[PDB]
Amino acid sequence: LETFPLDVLVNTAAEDLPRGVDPSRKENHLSDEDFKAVFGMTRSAFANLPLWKQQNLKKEKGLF
Repeated sequence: LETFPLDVLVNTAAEDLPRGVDPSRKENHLSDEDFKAVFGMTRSAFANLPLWKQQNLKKEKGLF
């Protein structure tokens, strides 16, 4: 999937989001480096958290 800078994923109006970003899974469109910086765990570990917890973590981070 296409990747975009963290600031773009956090600070873009819904209508303006790049077509290649799943708005419900913005974390999948972060580079591996940005994912590591933002979440501090592997992508698999994050995916193993309950969906509601993934969402809650993302809300504070501007990625919900």
